[PDB]
Amino acid sequence: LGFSFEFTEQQKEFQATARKFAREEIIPVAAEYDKTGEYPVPLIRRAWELGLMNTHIPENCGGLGLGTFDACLISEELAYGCTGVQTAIEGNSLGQMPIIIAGNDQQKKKYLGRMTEEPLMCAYCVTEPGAGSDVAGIKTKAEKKGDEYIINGQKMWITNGGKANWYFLLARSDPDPKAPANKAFTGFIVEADTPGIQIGRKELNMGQRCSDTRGIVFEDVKVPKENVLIGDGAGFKVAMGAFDKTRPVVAAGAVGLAQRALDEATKYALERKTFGKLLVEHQAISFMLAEMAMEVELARMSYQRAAWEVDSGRRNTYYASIAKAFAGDIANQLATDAVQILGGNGFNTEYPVEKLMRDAKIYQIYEGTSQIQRLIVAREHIDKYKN
Amino acid sequence: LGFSFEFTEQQKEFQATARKFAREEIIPVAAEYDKTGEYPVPLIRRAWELGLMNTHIPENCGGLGLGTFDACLISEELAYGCTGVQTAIEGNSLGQMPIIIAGNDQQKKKYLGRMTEEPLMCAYCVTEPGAGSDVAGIKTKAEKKGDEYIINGQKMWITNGGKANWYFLLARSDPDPKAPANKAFTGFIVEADTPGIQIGRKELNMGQRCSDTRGIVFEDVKVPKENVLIGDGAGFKVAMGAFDKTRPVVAAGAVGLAQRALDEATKYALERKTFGKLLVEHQAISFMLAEMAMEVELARMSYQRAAWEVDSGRRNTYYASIAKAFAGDIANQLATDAVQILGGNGFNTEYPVEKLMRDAKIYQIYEGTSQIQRLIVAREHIDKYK
Amino acid sequence: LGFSFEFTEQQKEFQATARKFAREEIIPVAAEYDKTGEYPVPLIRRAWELGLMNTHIPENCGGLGLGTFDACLISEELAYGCTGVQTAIEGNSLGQMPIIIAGNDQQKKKYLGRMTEEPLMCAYCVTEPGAGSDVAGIKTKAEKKGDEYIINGQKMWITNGGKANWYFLLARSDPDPKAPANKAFTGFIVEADTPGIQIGRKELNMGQRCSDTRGIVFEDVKVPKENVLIGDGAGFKVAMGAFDKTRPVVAAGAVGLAQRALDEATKYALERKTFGKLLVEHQAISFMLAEMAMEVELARMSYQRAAWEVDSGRRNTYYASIAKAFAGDIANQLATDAVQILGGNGFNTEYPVEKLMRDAKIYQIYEGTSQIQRLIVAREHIDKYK
Amino acid sequence: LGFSFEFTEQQKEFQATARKFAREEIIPVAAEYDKTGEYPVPLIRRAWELGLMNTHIPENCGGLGLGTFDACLISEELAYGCTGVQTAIEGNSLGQMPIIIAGNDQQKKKYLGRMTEEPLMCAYCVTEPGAGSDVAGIKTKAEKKGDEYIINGQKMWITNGGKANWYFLLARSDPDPKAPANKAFTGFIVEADTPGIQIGRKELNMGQRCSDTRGIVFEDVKVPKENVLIGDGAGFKVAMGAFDKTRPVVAAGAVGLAQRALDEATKYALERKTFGKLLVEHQAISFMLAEMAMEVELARMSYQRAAWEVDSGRRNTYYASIAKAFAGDIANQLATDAVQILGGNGFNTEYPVEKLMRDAKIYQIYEGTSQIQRLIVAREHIDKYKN
Ligand SMILES: Cc1cc2nc3c(=O)[nH]c(=O)nc-3n(C[C@H](O)[C@H](O)[C@H](O)COP(=O)(O)OP(=O)(O)OC[C@H]3O[C@@H](n4cnc5c(N)ncnc54)[C@H](O)[C@@H]3O)c2cc1C
Ligand SMILES: Cc1cc2nc3c(=O)[nH]c(=O)nc-3n(C[C@H](O)[C@H](O)[C@H](O)COP(=O)(O)OP(=O)(O)OC[C@H]3O[C@@H](n4cnc5c(N)ncnc54)[C@H](O)[C@@H]3O)c2cc1C
Ligand SMILES: Cc1cc2nc3c(=O)[nH]c(=O)nc-3n(C[C@H](O)[C@H](O)[C@H](O)COP(=O)(O)OP(=O)(O)OC[C@H]3O[C@@H](n4cnc5c(N)ncnc54)[C@H](O)[C@@H]3O)c2cc1C
Ligand SMILES: Cc1cc2nc3c(=O)[nH]c(=O)nc-3n(C[C@H](O)[C@H](O)[C@H](O)COP(=O)(O)OP(=O)(O)OC[C@H]3O[C@@H](n4cnc5c(N)ncnc54)[C@H](O)[C@@H]3O)c2cc1C
Repeated sequence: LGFSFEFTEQQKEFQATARKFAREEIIPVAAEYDKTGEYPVPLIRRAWELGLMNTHIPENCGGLGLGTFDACLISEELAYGCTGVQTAIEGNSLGQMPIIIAGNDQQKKKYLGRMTEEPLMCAYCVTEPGAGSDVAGIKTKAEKKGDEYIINGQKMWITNGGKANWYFLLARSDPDPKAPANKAFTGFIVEADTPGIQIGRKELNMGQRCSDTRGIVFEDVKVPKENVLIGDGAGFKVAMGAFDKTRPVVAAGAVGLAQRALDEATKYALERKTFGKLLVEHQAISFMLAEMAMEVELARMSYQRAAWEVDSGRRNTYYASIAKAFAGDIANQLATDAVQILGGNGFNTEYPVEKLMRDAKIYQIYEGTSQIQRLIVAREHIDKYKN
Repeated sequence: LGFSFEFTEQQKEFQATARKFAREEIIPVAAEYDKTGEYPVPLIRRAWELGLMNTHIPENCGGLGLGTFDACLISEELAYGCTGVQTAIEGNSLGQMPIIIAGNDQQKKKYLGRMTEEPLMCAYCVTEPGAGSDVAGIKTKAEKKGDEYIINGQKMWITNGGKANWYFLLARSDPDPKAPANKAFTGFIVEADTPGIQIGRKELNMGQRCSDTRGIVFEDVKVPKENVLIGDGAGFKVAMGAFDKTRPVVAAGAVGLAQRALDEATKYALERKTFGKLLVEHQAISFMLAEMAMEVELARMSYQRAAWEVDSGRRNTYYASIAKAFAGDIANQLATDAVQILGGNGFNTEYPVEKLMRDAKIYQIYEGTSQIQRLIVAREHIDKYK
Repeated sequence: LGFSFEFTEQQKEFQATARKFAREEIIPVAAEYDKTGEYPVPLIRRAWELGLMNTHIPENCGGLGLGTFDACLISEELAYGCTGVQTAIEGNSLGQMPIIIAGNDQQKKKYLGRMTEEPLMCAYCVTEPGAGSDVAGIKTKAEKKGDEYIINGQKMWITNGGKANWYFLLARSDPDPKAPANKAFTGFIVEADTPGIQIGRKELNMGQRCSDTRGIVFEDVKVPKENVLIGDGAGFKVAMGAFDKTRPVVAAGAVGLAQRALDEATKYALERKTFGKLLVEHQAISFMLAEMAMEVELARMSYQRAAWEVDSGRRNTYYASIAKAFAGDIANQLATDAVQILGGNGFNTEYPVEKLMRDAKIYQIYEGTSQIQRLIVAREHIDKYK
Repeated sequence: LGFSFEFTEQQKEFQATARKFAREEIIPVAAEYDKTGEYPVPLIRRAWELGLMNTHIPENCGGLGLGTFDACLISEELAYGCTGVQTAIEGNSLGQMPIIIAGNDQQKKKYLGRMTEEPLMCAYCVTEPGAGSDVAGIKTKAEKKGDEYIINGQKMWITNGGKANWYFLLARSDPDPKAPANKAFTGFIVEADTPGIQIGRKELNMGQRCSDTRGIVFEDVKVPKENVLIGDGAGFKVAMGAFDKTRPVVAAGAVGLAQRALDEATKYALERKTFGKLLVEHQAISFMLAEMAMEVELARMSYQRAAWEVDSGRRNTYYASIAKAFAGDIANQLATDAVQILGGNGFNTEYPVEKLMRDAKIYQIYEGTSQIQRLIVAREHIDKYKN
């Protein structure tokens, strides 16, 4: 067999559909959605109709049953158009992943099945105002009371928080402070219409402005025991396990934004003249473009490797964290270099690059910060070492 | 003789006044001005009343007669509060500089003197839609017709463009395409109320949102010959010469923003706990803060050196471009590191750091981009060896 | 089909053979060869015996007929042991490549066939004292005189220069100064025993000290017309074309050195204690190692991509230059970080890391400098937009 | 009062003497000393005769009584010639500093006075095979036995280790493992001819090859109580205090090396032509040179600031560690950039730049590693914000 860097024919078809959608539908309206902060309902509904959403849902639940490699290639194309739109769409896959990997047949048919019938959204609730990077520090409480659990806590920065039909929620189920992380938490599926759920205001962030991000308070929220993933205490492994499939998709989003910044900068450098030459003819500008192209290519291969590893049935933690760390860093470098190449125009809102700079910063923060990715890569590298 | 890194007592007093003003008056309202994009008239008027504006105006024009070193120390304090507010105030010094260095007695008394009597603004017009870095590429035309020049052209990105009482304007006066840059341009003082001037829209930029930045159109604008700086063809040297005094001030602005980012990140890192420890206790975070402190200290000394050089009566081109290049780069690095240290909160508009990231990017672009600063440093550096 | 990051079974067997050879035979003697600068004849002979040399030689010439991907995986394992030894071995592939890609059957059987029978070395001569990066600037002359060419010129920095059985030589064949690069040069195969070939001293470089690097002068050297690759004027395309297959192999060498630096630093960090903890327990050290691991992994995939592209029958210029630029940079960053992690011991010659720092620098210079790789990437990138 | 970046007339005279010596005497022989590793006795003796060595010794001990600023300006000029030669000379100041700052009149007259009479060397012994960065981890024992201390332990990497007339030595005097660092150690002046001191082989390092660096064993070495600096347990503060005056001098050494790399690269770039132009005309090369010039200028001001701080009577820990961290980093960047600009010639030993790359690495390691400098700067910075 051997190495191959060629997509299958089906993958080329998915890529073509996602690219056409991003170019014809997302790009022409993304600046307006970023200005208004309006949730991009028409684009989400069109992505759903084109089969570009909920791609991991198994075929037996009415889904496409695609793998992580397929989700990444779609995600890169959507992100090229807008990561605000792509984050809303990807948010569904983040909420669904714990059910896909740890749900029983009933939970999958009920909660994933509904997503294949209508363009509903879902969300995942882990982060709290007091703890984000430190998942083992979460304080939202889950207490078993007969055939149900009572949830009390506050979650923060929830993507699709105000639009979700249901949430994946991680809560502390063991009151013992000495309980190890792998036994202390429970993962739940929570219907959004449950009494006691209080959704907060839309948060106003620097970037991905059309994505919906909110705080949510859970006050004595009743959850049936049938909505527990695996069982009491299995929450940490379910939530951590879901990153193997989602982290390469997030890295692909950063790559799409980076590719957009590179394309905008190159096209501008081929039109703008200074000192009697096109910008591409000034060696400092050509060297920047060369370095930007090197970074995009290497970041793309990093997510492709992480996606192929998990699709091959292997744990991909090391590769997925390398991809998230590297793609997150280079999306930020490319976005500021693209603003730089456009000069005064680059700093201006009528040009498309300043939005990319505002959007890119989230890739060093959400879904495991740059520092957390380094902590993971360090642990995996040190564990792999042998004389 | 001998090195010294201690301010004079008068300089400590100016620093204290500017610091108190930035911390008590600018900081509490800067987020609201960034949200609305409203021109910060009350703050500008208060800075003017406190003697923090137009500092280079000579004492014989009713000014304070301070030097570049004094302007920088004030600029750093104001920028710490908000670079949108500081850029509006600094814009006056950018417009005034060609008059201070090249104006005759009448031009200085008339145009600088009025600034000491009322909190008027001024602006400088060099950049055009077609040329910014390439000053020798400007196409705004100045045609001599008797005792006046007729100006035709469009200028772009002018700080205080819609608020200025008058402009410094650079225009091409030699129609011959083979005319060298040192003979082809003429610098003018142009009153903003002159018929034929059309002030454009407020440009909506990523950062420094409360600063007024506008395109300005000149259609058959009549300028008296008495408003020419030095003479026909001296424009390029006047405009280039003005950077010696303004470039260290722009670098000081970047330093103030960088110091603000460092302070916000350090204070947050002493309050936020993760994995059972304050962020400062995680070595990666302490190393980040140490590197950020190193960069701010070095960038501050870079502008101090460039300012002292010009105040000492030496050309400071090499030091001023090192300061602008380095301070511009580190303000950007520090602003993104401060957003990083605050995490999710850092990305949010209720915290002060994302504004710093949006504001910082202009320091790599305006008043000579990062690339242009490197071209200047290389030329000055290489000149020492040949 | 679809993507795959799994080697073939045959590739896993080659990797195992090369790894065992590097770890058991190269590593224990590499420090001694670096100290003496002795040409590593016993290791070269063992690599030849094991089938780890001249891997691109076609099966019809008695060779293994392996592709670029196979050559890269072997190169990475050898380089991990020592890039001085790996450069001597790789030097054979550099000299053979123009014959592999552009030789006729006679040239291939004669010159490649002899390499499969005995562990002979060969070399490639392009660089001159006056031109290295600028291949179109070469001045070595080739004058056609009946059925032979007369070569006159000086070549510089030739790997295996004093050990080669034959050379690939690029010379200017068109004396017209207006002749374009694609018509001005001719590529030749030159027997090393030809009268007129004068070998210089062994150059003493900072790193890869056991590799043989020498200047070579050709004084009225007679080369038969049957030794011309393709024909008069085809030299530039032959020499440029050879980089498609060799550049990923050079990048793989840089990755091997980088992997060795990472492994030596990690082993040390798992043994050395400071402040009551192993070095790995200090977050700054663990962050370092994480970044070093990220860089090695990405650099490895970059050469694997470039090697697969050319093996699949596509021009790989863009991917090959990305790989050489990135792997060359990271080998240098990793080697200095490894010296850093070992502290005082790292700076000392009894530890293995200072040799890695000295060896790594060549990867930013030979086989197309870091700057030249960026010029190539820029040209290939921009070409996609028109 | 008011800032000034102008040297005094006396400082311009010292600079001129040191520059003439480095350019006429050090530069022409530095490559030979680097090749042979021979200790540069003729250059050290000439530096001593010119008044360029032991500059901090007070005038009442027969010394020049110069400050840290004066020592830095001299150090930069010598380092430009060769940091191997400059480290041997600076080694004297490292050994003398604890006596200058903490010695009593008798100790200063005896140990410093002898250095003003003959070009003797001295050295400082803190580092051990088991601990370098972690000074509080040193295990060399000093057992008080009446009127003397018995020393047992091994020191490693001692500059001028085999050439010293006497050593400053730091040893653990409190056997209690719970003793805090500020009470556990004692600093001594130890005559090199004391029975029980065994000097190891010359260590062969990558760079500064002509500098003498050795391991030293102290086996039942008797040190009189009159040779104790301050008293029992004051060792840690004496050793740490000495860095305030020595750290800016080490940073000045890195700056001299960096300035040499920049000069060699610029001169070459003005002569070498490629693709029809001088290297300076290729924008990537001019941008490199501009960035190298920026770094050298900033690193020079960082040590000048740290030196002025201590000379003005202030603790300069924060500025000195910024200078050592920054100058150490930029000497390494400039040396590799100078090798790069020279191309194949740069990698070759007949050109002067590869020696600079090998020499530069020590500036990130000795006299407090890059990491240790960051730990110091972090502590100094962060503590200012605690209320
Ligand atoms: C727009 C947006 C959308 C998001 N979407 C979701 C979502 O849908 N669901 C959800 O559950 N969460 C979501 N999050 C939360 C996100 O995952 C967190 O912001 C992130 O994990 C960081 O946590 P934090 O903000 O609490 O920062 P903190 O954990 O407080 O960290 C602050 C800083 O310290 C660093 N740091 C922390 N611990 C260490 C350490 N041990 N060593 C070194 N450095 C350290 C971090 O890297 C960071 O730079 C989102 C966040 C944003 C802003
Ligand atoms: C908010 C704002 C306020 C400003 N205020 C003023 C003001 O008050 N008055 C005024 O006159 N102007 C002002 N300017 C204009 C500013 O000076 C220009 O934006 C700047 O000089 C860059 O010119 P440009 O935008 O035309 O970019 P360009 O000159 O088009 O350059 C585009 C890019 O190419 C690079 N580049 C250009 N030439 C070269 C070269 N030879 N080699 C290598 N790289 C090169 C640049 O560095 C940049 O990255 C302001 C700009 C902004 C955005
Ligand atoms: C140990 C060793 C082994 C080698 N082996 C071989 C071999 O076997 N055969 C052989 O033919 N050659 C070989 N070489 C030569 C090698 O390829 C050259 O050293 C290299 O191509 C650079 O050429 P140069 O040294 O002439 O540097 P130059 O071309 O003089 O370049 C000097 C510097 O300027 C930069 N530069 C040059 N032109 C530009 C430009 N247009 N824009 C921007 N930057 C530019 C370069 O990147 C470099 O940093 C070897 C070299 C070494 C040191
Ligand atoms: C040529 C030479 C001359 C010298 N001259 C002298 C001399 O005259 N006298 C003398 O006493 N010593 C001298 N030294 C010793 C020098 O000071 C030490 O090498 C240096 O202090 C580092 O200590 P170490 O080598 O034990 O490294 P270690 O302390 O083992 O550290 C190894 C690595 O880990 C890092 N590290 C260590 N602790 C931490 C931490 N807490 N957090 C993060 N990173 C950490 C270090 O920065 C380094 O990268 C010299 C060294 C050399 C090589």
